[PDB]
Amino acid sequence: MSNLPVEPEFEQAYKELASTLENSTLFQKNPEYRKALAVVSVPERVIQFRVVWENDKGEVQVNRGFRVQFNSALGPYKGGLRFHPSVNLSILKFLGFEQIFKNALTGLNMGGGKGGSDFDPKGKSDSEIRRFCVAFMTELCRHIGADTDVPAGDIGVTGREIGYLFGQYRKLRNSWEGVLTGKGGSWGGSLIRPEATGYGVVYYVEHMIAHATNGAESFAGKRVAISGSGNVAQYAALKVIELGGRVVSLSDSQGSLIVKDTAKDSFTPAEIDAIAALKVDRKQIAELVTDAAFADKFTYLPGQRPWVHVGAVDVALPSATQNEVSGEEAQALIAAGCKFIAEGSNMGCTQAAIDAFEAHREANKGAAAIWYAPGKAANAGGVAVSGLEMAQNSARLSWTAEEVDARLKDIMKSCFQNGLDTAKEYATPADGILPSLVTGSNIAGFTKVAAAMKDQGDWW
Amino acid sequence: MSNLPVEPEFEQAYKELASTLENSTLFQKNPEYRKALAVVSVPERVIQFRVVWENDKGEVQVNRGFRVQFNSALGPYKGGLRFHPSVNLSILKFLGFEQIFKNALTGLNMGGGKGGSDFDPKGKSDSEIRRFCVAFMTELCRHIGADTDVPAGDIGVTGREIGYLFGQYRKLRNSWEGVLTGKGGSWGGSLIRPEATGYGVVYYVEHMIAHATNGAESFAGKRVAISGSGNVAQYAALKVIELGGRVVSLSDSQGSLIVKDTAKDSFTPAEIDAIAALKVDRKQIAELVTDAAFADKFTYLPGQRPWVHVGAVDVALPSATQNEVSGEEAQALIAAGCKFIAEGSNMGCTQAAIDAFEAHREANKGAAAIWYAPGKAANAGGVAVSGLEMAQNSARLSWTAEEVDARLKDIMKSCFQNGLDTAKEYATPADGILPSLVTGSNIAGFTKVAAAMKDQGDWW
Amino acid sequence: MSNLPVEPEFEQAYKELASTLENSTLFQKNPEYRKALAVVSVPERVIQFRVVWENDKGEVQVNRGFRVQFNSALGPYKGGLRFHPSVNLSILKFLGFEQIFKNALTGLNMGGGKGGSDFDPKGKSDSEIRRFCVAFMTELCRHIGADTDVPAGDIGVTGREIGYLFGQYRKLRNSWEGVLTGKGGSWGGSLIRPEATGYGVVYYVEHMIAHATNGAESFAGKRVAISGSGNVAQYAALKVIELGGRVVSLSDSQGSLIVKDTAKDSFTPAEIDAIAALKVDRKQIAELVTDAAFADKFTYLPGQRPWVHVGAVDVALPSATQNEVSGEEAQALIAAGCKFIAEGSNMGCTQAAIDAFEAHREANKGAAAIWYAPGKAANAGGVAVSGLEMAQNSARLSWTAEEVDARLKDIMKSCFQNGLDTAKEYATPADGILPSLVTGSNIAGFTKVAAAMKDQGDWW
Amino acid sequence: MSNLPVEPEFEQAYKELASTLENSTLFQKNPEYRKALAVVSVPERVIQFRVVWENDKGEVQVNRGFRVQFNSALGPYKGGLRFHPSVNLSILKFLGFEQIFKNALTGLNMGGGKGGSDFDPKGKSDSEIRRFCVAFMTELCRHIGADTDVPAGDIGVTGREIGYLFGQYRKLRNSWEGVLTGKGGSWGGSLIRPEATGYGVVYYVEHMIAHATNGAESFAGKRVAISGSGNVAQYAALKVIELGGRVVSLSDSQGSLIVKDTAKDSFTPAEIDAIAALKVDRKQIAELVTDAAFADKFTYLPGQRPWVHVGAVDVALPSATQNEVSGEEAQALIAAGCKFIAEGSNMGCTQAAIDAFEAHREANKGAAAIWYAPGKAANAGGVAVSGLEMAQNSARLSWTAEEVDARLKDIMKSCFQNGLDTAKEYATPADGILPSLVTGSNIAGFTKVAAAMKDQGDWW
Repeated sequence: MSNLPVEPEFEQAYKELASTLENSTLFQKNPEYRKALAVVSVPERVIQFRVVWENDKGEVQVNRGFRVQFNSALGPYKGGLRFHPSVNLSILKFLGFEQIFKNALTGLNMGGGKGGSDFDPKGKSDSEIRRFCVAFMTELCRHIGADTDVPAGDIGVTGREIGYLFGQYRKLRNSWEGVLTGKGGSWGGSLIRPEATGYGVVYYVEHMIAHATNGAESFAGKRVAISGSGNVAQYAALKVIELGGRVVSLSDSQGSLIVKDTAKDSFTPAEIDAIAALKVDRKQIAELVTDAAFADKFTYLPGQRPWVHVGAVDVALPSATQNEVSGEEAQALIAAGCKFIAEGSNMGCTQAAIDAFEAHREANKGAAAIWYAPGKAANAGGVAVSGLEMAQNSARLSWTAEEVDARLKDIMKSCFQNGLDTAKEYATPADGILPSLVTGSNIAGFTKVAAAMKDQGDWW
Repeated sequence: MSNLPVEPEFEQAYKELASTLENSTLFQKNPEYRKALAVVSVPERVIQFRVVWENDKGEVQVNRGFRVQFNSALGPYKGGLRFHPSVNLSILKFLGFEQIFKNALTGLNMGGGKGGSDFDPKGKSDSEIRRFCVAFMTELCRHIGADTDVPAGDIGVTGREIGYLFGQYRKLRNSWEGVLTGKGGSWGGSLIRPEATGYGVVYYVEHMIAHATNGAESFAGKRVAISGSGNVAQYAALKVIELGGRVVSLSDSQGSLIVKDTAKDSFTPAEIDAIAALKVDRKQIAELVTDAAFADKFTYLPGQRPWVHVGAVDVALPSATQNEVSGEEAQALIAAGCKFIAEGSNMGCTQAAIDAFEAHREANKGAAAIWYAPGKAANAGGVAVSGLEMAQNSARLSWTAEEVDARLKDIMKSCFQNGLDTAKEYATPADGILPSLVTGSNIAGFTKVAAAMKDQGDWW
Repeated sequence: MSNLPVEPEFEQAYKELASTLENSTLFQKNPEYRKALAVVSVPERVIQFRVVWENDKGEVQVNRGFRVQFNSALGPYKGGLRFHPSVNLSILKFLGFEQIFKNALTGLNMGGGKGGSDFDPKGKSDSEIRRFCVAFMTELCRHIGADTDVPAGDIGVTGREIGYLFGQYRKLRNSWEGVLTGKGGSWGGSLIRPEATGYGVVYYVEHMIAHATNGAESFAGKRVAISGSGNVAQYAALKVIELGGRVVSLSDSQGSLIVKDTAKDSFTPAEIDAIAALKVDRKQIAELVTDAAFADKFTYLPGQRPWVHVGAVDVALPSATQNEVSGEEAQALIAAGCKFIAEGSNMGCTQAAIDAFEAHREANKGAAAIWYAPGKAANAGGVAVSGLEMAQNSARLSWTAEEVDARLKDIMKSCFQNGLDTAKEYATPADGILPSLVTGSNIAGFTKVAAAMKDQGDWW
Repeated sequence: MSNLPVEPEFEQAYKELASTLENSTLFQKNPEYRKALAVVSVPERVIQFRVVWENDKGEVQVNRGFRVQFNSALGPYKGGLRFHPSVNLSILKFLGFEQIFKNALTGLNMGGGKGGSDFDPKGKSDSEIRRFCVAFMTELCRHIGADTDVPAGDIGVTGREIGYLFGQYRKLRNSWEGVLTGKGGSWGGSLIRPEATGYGVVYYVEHMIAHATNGAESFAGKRVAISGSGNVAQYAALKVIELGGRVVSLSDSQGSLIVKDTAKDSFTPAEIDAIAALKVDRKQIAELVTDAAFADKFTYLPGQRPWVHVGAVDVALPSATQNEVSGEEAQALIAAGCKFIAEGSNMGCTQAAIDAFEAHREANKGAAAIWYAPGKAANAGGVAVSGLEMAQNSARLSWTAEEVDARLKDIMKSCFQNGLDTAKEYATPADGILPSLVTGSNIAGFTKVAAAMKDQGDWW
């Protein structure tokens, strides 16, 4: 086994999934699925190519491009593209593995997969981005198609990158098919989709707190621990503020925007839009918080996570990146008086932190228990709108806003019902104790994907 | 002409169609279409390949696979797959020839064609079926495409076979297109279709009896001579019994399930479901009828068709296979007091039997005439739902049950009107005598297909 | 098994081969190969399409086109095209089955297969042939390629047909590859091939008589029973007379050109060229016998095969078609005193005739035994030249005549040695009795093709 | 950023090449090439797929398959396939990187690359190997083409594996092309394929001993410490014995085979054939020692390398594995009085061992001076013959033994001439201090491949 490379993130995801699948009743009823666990983990195809482009000064730059087509039991490969200098095979493997069950759990077509490169859009001109995208799509075009691969956007691939990539794909394939997602008016995309990711994340945040109180309490007198900046965080803030939700955290990556007067003062939507605009301009908070209005609205404590100075937060909502909540930070969250760890990223909670949360929740019988929130259960939404975008791209027509948001908010609800009805009593007995949601979602996705693979002859 | 091979079933079908087209006012008005009759009868492409698979004991097995793409004037080739040890080129040619006008008559745009193999799923393990499907799909996938060929199911190809075939096609083509019909939740199919065969069959059975009485008499106080033990019999029974439809026949293949008390006692739906379950378990009516409830409900007379012991049947519904009603059995039907020969399969009535039925009907002026019922004039619901399944496969979305059964029951009705309005006075003078249906249906299909071929330049 | 169609010629060939392989030491040593006999007899692909063309009067004509890709264990599919009104699937199946072992025995890197149509070039204008070729090439070009199918010429497909077919293939494929054989200066073909049809025939005729006498007697004082007219029969005749070869038979199909003075008078080569020219002009041997220069040479007896009036022929050379030597005619040959039945066609000897020849040869111990000559053991000269033509088409260059006829006559000799050495004591004990040639040839082909299929994983 | 994974063997290869290119005159003259070093080191396409096959007991087995297409500057990607339960991305990357300059140095028009899986052919039946090959070729066909990818054989992929893979490729693509290397004589003939590489290392050693001693030493009366069993080691032994040398080592993974009488004792060619026969069955050489002839001539050394126990040995040829010559073993070779260390595999010597060998190379001017010979410099010829098969596959022909042997002789001679021509220009030879050979080889390959990439626009 030592011959196989070690991928820490992917390995941790597999360990978590195996642990949750083991302590369950689906395994005992159908032991065959254990053999399925052998075939899900191996990606169906992993492609790693070399991208050679020309920078502004006229020099040759060489980067690596990855496309991890993990599983296509349920539909065509559907995953994003991440242009981040930290991208390698482990990260994309883990993200695609999560994507398979994210697309299965929320009752969609489309399979898993994830693409990207170690390209860094930071500090690059427009021409440099254009040249890299043109070179990247040449190497990638051989492996994507309207039914083969539909790459999407992620951290790094904004509207501009997706535009360049579509232009080159149309150049050298002479096709004009619905092969990428994230387009718009001048590429023939769909509404909501460019802002779907934040849409979906905030949808799941509000839904997760509503089900956290079981609908017995809106955000009245509730402090929210939003994380991140720019996209996702902006929409989360603007739809959390609506129900009197006291916003007390928008730590982008190092600078924590925590209100000095945690009791009364809260953020305003125009301020959040300014924050998003500043993040668009590739800048830290800095001049944002140093402005007089922002200076009097919230205090700045850079270099520490908001978990140190939560100011008795009501809901913990980490949404920056993976492993954004450490063990000591998780214990600080628990002691502060939080019963809802509504993490809004992929593996944003440290494995030790998740273990501590589970132990405390099973040791906190009653409404005053820390309810967990696994990443793949939340977020989504963007994937659904990307699916709708490809669906209307197939139809050679553009759906209206009412039609699109009626397709959504009517789907994903049946999918929530499916997830909760699968997690009715199977696994995590919850005999008087709060149930587990990781054990509510892992099996809820795994059963469907394993069924799909078994019914096609993938594993027997 | 002796150089051309002799196909008995295909030749019989061609003789029947030519005879009905000859005695028509379409022929005399447009003699050109005679030469069209030369071009329809030649299939556009017939592919016969060799399938080499490995059985359970580790031996090599060699079978033959056929794909008869007959005609695509109206749309892509659309036809089922039949895995039956009696399959050869004649059977598939005849079935595809019927399929062309079945798809033309009922307003569907898809073309004709039919596939299959001499494989026998009886007595084969799951692994044997899987292996054969994988080999078959390789050899066949060379010649199919989402717009080229969309194979469907038939006698032999259940959900499992279609699942295996789709899995292999997705393997070696890297596509995931809507290239086969008969999928479901774990392959991305459609609703209604898994029950479409029985759905459409019983729809047409009730339609044909309703048109038989012209709405004057529902199934109240009527004995129905259902045949077979497939969906064609199952749903037929379930939705004939609703209108007081006394059931007096469920002969699977040799064992006639005829009620001992033909006057009062009838079948029950739970018993029909039990028969379904045991047929799924690859068992005949044996061990069903022997049960006490089934013993007191109906008597068993194996080795004879139910026509000898109809018990004064009201409507005869032969639905087992081709040539299930012989001349003497047809005369027994006529003598018993049946005025509705409702053959619910393809070529289920023997040519001589059909001639006798027509001769008697033209000599039985009045409501007491034996009204005919050709196969392609019915049994189109399954085809319609398969078309809808392909249509929603193209759209990258899943229709609801209400949407699908609103598309149906609204189509096929305009198509029935089209057929009857085409056969209003065209041939068959019917001056006080009951008109013929085989004739009217033949012209109603042939005119549209010949028009399409003339308009595309196939024959001039 | 009755579901399988009955092919007379193919079944006869399969029976002959099975009987030959049964009475051998190969079966007993390796019983595994018996199961190989199940997989060879099923063609890998059989395609039958519909060809719709326009005749001179402006009417639509519909014909059938066949392409039987039988086996490709050894190389790409390599078979001819036959445009003859008697062409169906049985004939092409049998011809392709023979072709597989004809290409295996002669040490060639080419597979089997055979194509054709029921088109009749007789009585057709140039334009009619052109139009049919264009339509046929469209439908066929869907399923051929340089490494997929290389159709060749046969009875019906002259240089003109092959020219038209190449032109259309280059039109709609935009390729110009070596996809057909039988081209020339204006299509980029090869030398030797324009006369290869007669080249190979006469090569194998002279070689077979030389082996018949074992080199102990040239054609001095020998009467030859050549069959046919022109081309194959012509070039056969030209290099038989050279060794004082007395020619006493050039029966085209019904009119036997047998010399009145069988003792002294013989044919001349300008006369045979005239015969070939007249056959090119689509004229039988009628006016040719009327001329005094030909009238004083041979007597005309239409309606009988030349076996009735052999005039004590020395060597029998039936080369017209299949089953050209019947049982009674074979016994006439035996009574006349022929010890060399050198049939130069495929299945030219009737099964009963073959049995009688074998019985007499095993009952005629000594040099005065009727030595057999199977078709695939004969011919094969043109096959090699077509292979060389494809080989130099791959090389993008043209070989000289010396180069081509040095490649040949140096190959086919090692191949004859292979064929005879593989039949060295491999059954047919021949302990003082003349050995059998059908046995040797059949085993020598079958072992190589079965080895190739076993080594590629076709049968295990 | 350490986002790049760890590829230890690839790291050693790249470090060695960079160190060689630094300490030279190539970089100082042309500093441009420093960017070529960055561009060449990225594999340019890496495919990793998942292979799912059914074993003998009927269970699902999942493995990983790799294709590393490093460079196609000089020709289509050309590398082997290695089925061995230790194959991962690092191993195949390193092997492909070596192969690029191995194909560049010896004047070949093919590129780099390497494929394989962690399949373990040992302990599997024929059926299990067949099934795995079929699944592997199904998953691999999309990335394989005659002008795209021509995989070859290596440790694991014998004649049978190649046969199965070709057979599956032929039915999937419906094309017979020379896309794989190692095929049988009948189908894609391969002459002098096994024999090529074995004599190459001894040729290199004989040329170097001729040059080094100013023609004062020859291979007569020398001891050879060749290692490994089969292929290269066998033919190395045969060549040493044939010339007049004495073989004193045929060690393998488990133990060693040292002649008891080191002065006069060798291994007979019949004994070597027995070794080959037993190694075909994958059994250990230990039992081979237990044979009476071997028991009275050789002493087994289980779990120990022979190069410290043979004692005074003239020539060391560790052709078994990579990194099988340790630092302490290198100094043992120093003490043993070895004069020329040559590798039968890539990266035969440990980095420390290579350093010690090169440091001690400069001393002992004239004879002695154990002199490093990397794998690329010696191991060749077999790759050349593989290329020749591609040529023979392109021409649709089959070359004779004399032709292919003459081409191989010319190719090896040109390779040696060009390798030794660019010797002193970029490497420092001091004054009679035994100039380095690894440096010469590295520069001679890198200059040509960098030139090709610069001329095609890959790096500027």
